[PDB]
Amino acid sequence: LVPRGSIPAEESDQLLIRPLGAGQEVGRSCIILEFKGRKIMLDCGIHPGLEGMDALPYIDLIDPAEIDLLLISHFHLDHCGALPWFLQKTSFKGRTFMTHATKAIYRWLLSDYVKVDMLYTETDLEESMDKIETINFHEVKEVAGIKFWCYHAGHVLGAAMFMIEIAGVKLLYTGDFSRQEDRHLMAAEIPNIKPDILIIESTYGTHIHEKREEREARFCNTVHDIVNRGGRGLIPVFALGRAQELLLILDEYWQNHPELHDIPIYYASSVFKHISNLKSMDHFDDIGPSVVMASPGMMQSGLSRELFESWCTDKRNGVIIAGYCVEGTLAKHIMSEPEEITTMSGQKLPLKMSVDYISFSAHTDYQQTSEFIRALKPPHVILVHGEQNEMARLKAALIREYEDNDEVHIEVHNPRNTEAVTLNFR
Ligand SMILES: COc1cccc(-c2cccc(NC(=O)CCc3cccc4c3[B-](O)(O)OC4)c2)c1
Ligand SMILES: [Cl-]
Ligand SMILES: [Cl-]
Ligand SMILES: [Fe+3]
Ligand SMILES: [Fe+3]
Repeated sequence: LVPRGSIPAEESDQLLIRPLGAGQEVGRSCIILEFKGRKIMLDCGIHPGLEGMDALPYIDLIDPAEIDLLLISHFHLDHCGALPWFLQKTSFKGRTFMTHATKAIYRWLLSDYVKVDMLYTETDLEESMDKIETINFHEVKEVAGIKFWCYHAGHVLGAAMFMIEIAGVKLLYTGDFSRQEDRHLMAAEIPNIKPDILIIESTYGTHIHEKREEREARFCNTVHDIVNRGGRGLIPVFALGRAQELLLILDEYWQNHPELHDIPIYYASSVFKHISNLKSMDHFDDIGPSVVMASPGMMQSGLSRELFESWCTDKRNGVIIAGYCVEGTLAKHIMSEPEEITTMSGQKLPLKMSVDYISFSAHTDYQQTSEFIRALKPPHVILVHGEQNEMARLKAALIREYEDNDEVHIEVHNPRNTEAVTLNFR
């Protein structure tokens, strides 16, 4: 393979890409890149559906003292949740980078995550902070002969798509990205610099997102239906990111419906005209009807789980899941509509509240991913960050898009965890 940036050719160099997490799955993103003696780790998250050391990527398969560079795409815990453990409980001595906004949220986010088999303590989190260097967007940095810079990814504030260049070979890692313009977030940039390799998320496979006006209308109608019948509405959200979006939509809908002005909306985490802030359960009068937006987004524990257990037995109540549901979480389990749930204390409760799923996770759909790949046409595309069935359908659909393309033949890979993808560059 001739690098796209580049006579009797000499020796070929082999590039190695191996996912330790997010390989044919969603969670614990951690992809290893090896080329010409350099070793790079892309993200270092935890699996939200597993517990303890099982929620970590397969770090045992590598020698962490040989990792030259660690790049963190955004502040979500499936991409940086394992970072304090990797920085403090392991022989890693390389350099770590994330954007300025990402580091700022990371310190408070993981501090919250620790408070609510503990991989690390809040002590470990604070000592590893100075090991994390920052980087501006559209600015080249070099570490051990590795040139890298980042583009805007959309998705959440500070989310970055890292471009990596070693010996003229360019690789683009999208992390999590979205191409649909938000109310408070830009769409992901499409680089004009063309990469040899693309590592791209596959969260929604070949699904196509419902138009934003349709999902917003159904979201507001479902909330309205819940409080109108005297119910309490639970909107589990991950602390920062999509929560501000949903609060804008509800604040606008409340203003245009005066019959809802007396119904409170609470946002509980650690300028609207109809939304109040909430500190904890102690500061909250559970008076129905009401709307409560609480963390975490998948009711694994914490406030959203406590409110769900308090409200799930009343059919007037309802929960609205707005994010992507990972296997092993309570939010994914209730999609099957079980007769009963199990509380954190081990008690069985009948699930009688309504359960609705209106997606607002801010990932690309097939159209956005296909357009993104067509604009770049990288000879090799590697799918990560997606369930096995969704990723297999995305691979087949993208392959079919380029069988009749005489200009470029694009190879698509969907490696399992620990599975290596090998590419040779002249
Ligand atoms: C009490 O706090 C807790 C307790 C236990 C587990 C978690 C936890 C762990 C991992 C991820 C998460 N959620 C997130 O990062 C939110 C974003 C998210 C959520 C689900 C799936 C995906 C993403 B994505 O946009 O990064 O793409 C895939 C929470 C938190
Ligand atoms: Cl070199
Ligand atoms: Cl191998
Ligand atoms: Fe994310
Ligand atoms: Fe993710």
